[PDB]
Amino acid sequence: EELPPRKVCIVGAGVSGLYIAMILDDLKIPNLTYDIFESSSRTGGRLYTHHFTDAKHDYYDIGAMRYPDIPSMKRTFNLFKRTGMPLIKYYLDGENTPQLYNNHFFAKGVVDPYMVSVANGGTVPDDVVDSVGEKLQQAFGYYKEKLAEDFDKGFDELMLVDDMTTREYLKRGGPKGEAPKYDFFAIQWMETQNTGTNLFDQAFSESVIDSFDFDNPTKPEWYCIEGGTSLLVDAMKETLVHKVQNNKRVEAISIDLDAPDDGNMSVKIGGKDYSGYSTVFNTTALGCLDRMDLRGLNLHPTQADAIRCLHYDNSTKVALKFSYPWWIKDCGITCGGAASTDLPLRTCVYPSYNLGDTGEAVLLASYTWSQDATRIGSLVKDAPPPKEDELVELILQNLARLHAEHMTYEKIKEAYTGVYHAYCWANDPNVGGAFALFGPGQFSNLYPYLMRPAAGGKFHIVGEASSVHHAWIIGSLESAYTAVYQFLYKYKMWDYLRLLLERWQY
Amino acid sequence: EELPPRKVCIVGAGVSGLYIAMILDDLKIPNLTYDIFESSSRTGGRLYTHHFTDAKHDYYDIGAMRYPDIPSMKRTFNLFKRTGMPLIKYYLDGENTPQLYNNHFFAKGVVDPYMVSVANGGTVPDDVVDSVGEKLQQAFGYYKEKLAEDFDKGFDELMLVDDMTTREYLKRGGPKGEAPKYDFFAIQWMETQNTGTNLFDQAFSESVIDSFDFDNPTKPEWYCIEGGTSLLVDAMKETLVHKVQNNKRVEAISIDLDAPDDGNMSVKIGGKDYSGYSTVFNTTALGCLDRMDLRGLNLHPTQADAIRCLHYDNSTKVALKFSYPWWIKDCGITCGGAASTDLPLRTCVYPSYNLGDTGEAVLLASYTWSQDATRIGSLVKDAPPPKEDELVELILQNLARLHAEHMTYEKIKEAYTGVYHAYCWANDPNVGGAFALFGPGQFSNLYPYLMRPAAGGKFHIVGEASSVHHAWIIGSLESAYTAVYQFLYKYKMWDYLRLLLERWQY
Ligand SMILES: Cc1cc2nc3c(=O)[nH]c(=O)nc-3n(C[C@H](O)[C@H](O)[C@H](O)COP(=O)(O)OP(=O)(O)OC[C@H]3O[C@@H](n4cnc5c(N)ncnc54)[C@H](O)[C@@H]3O)c2cc1C
Ligand SMILES: Cc1cc2nc3c(=O)[nH]c(=O)nc-3n(C[C@H](O)[C@H](O)[C@H](O)COP(=O)(O)OP(=O)(O)OC[C@H]3O[C@@H](n4cnc5c(N)ncnc54)[C@H](O)[C@@H]3O)c2cc1C
Ligand SMILES: N[C@@H](CCCC[NH3+])C(=O)O
Ligand SMILES: N[C@@H](CCCC[NH3+])C(=O)O
Repeated sequence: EELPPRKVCIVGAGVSGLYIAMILDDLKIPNLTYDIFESSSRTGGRLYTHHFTDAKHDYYDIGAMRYPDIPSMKRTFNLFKRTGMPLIKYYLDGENTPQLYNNHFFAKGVVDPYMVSVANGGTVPDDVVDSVGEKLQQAFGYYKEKLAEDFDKGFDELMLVDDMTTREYLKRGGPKGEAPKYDFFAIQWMETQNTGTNLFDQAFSESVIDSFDFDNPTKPEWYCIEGGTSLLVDAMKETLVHKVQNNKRVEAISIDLDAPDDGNMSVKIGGKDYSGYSTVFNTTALGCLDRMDLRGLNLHPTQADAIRCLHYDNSTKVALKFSYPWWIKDCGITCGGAASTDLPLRTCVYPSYNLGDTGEAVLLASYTWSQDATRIGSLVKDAPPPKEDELVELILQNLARLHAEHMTYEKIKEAYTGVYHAYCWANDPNVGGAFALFGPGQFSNLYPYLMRPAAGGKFHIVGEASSVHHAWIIGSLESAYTAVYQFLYKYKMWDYLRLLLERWQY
Repeated sequence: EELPPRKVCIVGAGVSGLYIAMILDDLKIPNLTYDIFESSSRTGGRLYTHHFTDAKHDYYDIGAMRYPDIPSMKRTFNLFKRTGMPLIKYYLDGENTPQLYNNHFFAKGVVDPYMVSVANGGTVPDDVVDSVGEKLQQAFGYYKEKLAEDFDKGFDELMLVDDMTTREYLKRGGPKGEAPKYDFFAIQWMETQNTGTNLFDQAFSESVIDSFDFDNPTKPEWYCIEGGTSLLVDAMKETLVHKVQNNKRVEAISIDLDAPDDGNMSVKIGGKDYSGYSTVFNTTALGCLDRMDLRGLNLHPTQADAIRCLHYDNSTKVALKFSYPWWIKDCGITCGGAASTDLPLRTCVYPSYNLGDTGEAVLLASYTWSQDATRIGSLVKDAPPPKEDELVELILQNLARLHAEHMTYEKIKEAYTGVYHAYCWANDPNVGGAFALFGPGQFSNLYPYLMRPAAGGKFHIVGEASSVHHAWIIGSLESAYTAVYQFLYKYKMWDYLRLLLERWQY
């Protein structure tokens, strides 16, 4: 045919790298091939299901686990459709889930059940202690509703306040001082009830977008993948024309500007050079890109500074196997959902995929973020198997306190099988963190320099951090789609660019 | 004698716990004993020297390593005197140390050597790019000089602005908007040149106190301990009347309010109860205290919230052994100091304790904080020994770029012995972090509730975080001293309280 031989390089076989390869396989551009290199021995990146055994429900999702049916997520559910993903309902809110703060259980209708307000000798203002949801919907609500109208325009309006942290916004009452002003302890309590420890000190725009996703105006249903999110990776993996090359950690990316041809880019793997690429799509988390030698690409200094400085949140999960689902049978927690607490485990997630089992059951006993995750992570080994006895003992004791209304410590201990697994994303060298969670001013100042193609339009920084949808599959997918667009555009492949718009624009 | 038998419990054998025991041994209060329990098999906590071998200079300090001779540090140098510590000069600034940002070496007298300013197509304002030190001394200088006058009063005046982050202070120009206002990229560059990644998003008071310690107005000399900071632990350890009990991890602290006697406090260790304590001094980092069952102490909710929420900074060190000190012989870096860079290693510290050696030499190749430390930490194992090959390769490549003016990669590689060691404090279960580094408003709001004795004046939260001198030995020592004071006071031991003031108040 007409189009000259071209070869592109995809760095990373997570969902964004796999999506790029899937788009290319679909477009069937003549004489175009790709190599996809993955540092880990495992494919999927932050799509990661841990199977204790291959029994139907004997797993937990270490990375992505739940997906809300909202318009901005269409591209995700389209990917689920293309791959035949078996979806089931995910109960964000179930029933009878305990909530434990300051050693008091939540009680419906009671004033200050946790006894943390000034009226009971605490420091939380009485006007705040029981109206956290309402006060935050007043600080976020305008932006959240504009994000439902149209996410891109809603995002642009939110960028007018991006210089503020959530705590800053609440202390001053908006950019003009017109919204309510809150003291420290009121802001602290709103953070304690709404997110993870310290996270109101990150961007206000990120708190708004997380409220938009977890408490969307259209009260959506949630879904998960029966058999684990890694089924998606398997489906995508197997469709590929060129298989993932695992155990291939890219150490350098370069473009030879002394050579005028299309394929003048290289990557270095294990000290060996891989050359002849007309475009390199990097899909790693930014911490991994930060460690590569990128001198050969002549990046803009501020783009380089974004790679180093864009903030990543931590996250840790601990899953315990029990001989029967005691939370279902003894506590009446029959419909998924999650228990929240100021105890170290913070959040205990009841699986939505084993609701009708009666024997061995997995419990996502601890799901943490930020400093909470770093503290649990200090007791965790991501490769290995003393400090994880300490971890197990800690989780069991927190679990007994959290379910004290119906359960004793001895009974939870007796039901425990001795099988557990835990994971801390910051300790994963292939990610270096859990997911982007920008600081104040980062989305409006650093991000646009992150997203500009480099090496004369041949280098793309792709992935969840390269999107407005951090910590969601949708970000990875949009960013991947956008990079393919720029690639086609850059090489003036107008027939295939139109074909992309028809077959792949949602 | 008159005084009835009493027994106190010291949780943790770091420097604050060891100092408490040393004070008590000195006061020789009749019928008073103590137990000191340490979770680790090793004593010293964040005083931690790693000896590759027992040769005189073949070590690096994983925790504390350097001490500035300033008035607020007197108590530390007094402890050094009491224990016979061999001090030598520590060169904060040495000579010929390279600085590498945006792949350009620093050049004295050049305008924008790193080529990051707007005038060269960057984003750093031209009025900022080369005057970072001056602009920050204008934002900090007033407070730093008042801290030299008198640290306690200087600290109290700094608490009037404690609600602001450093970035907030710089974006608005002080609490009244009277100081200069800086845009994002100017603030970003000040952070890049002055501290670790993202740390201007923490408290402005903490940036001020770090500028006060590392750039004190009285331009002080710095010292380190010849043979490693762990010599201090050995000296303190050996003087104790009651030896540290290692491998004793406290899991719970309680007071039995149904029993009226002095010794009504207990701790739980390995599920066994240890009772009969008239006071418990907890000296652990707060993340460790957060994991204990403290229901038996009826803590104030806001005190509990401080334990969970006070922010900890991360820190990671990597030390490599070389067959000769090539930085001395080939690069003319003969007087210690440190090289700084935007490369992943961030800071390379040249030891001040092997300046005259010519054979095998240790290099502190990487010293990082915050998100920089988490990223290096993801390649590190704190107990164990693939990802640390990646770590070594990364450090060697960064070292070649940083010393490119006098060294090649192959030559640095050839000089490398294959012996290295690395450590990440956030991954240490016995600490859970590196050291306190408070967020906005935390020092002025959460801290005072941290410091109030609990359990009717019998429970003390002691350590560096329980002081105004975070991440310094002086904080631990002051906080320990203060807890002993309150203990004596609480039990009306007036003769021994005066004796404390005579023998131990600096
Ligand atoms: C704890 C957690 C929970 C989440 N929950 C949800 C959820 O409920 N719903 C949802 O929609 N999303 C969720 N997400 C987000 C989602 O999992 C991610 O956004 C997405 O999977 C990231 O895909 P990616 O391809 O952009 O990045 P990655 O998954 O990180 O892919 C990058 C790949 O590059 C590889 N790599 C790294 N360095 C190199 C190198 N030098 N050379 C070669 N390869 C390299 C990595 O091993 C990895 O496989 C969650 C994320 C986390 C961390
Ligand atoms: C990277 C780094 C560099 C530093 N550099 C310097 C420097 O140059 N100069 C300086 O002056 N200071 C420096 N410091 C600060 C100094 O090292 C610390 O402030 C000080 O050593 C802390 O002493 P501590 O007793 O308060 O806490 P710790 O050292 O943490 O002591 C607490 C002890 O309690 C133990 N413990 C934990 N949990 C339990 C439990 N459940 N039961 C029983 N025991 C338990 C821990 O194992 C530990 O031994 C540095 C700190 C770090 C992290
Ligand atoms: N998407 C992830 C993280 C969302 C919050 C990101 N700051 C989840 O469902 O938990
Ligand atoms: N005292 C430590 C840390 C100081 C900075 C604390 N935020 C050092 O000398 O490096």
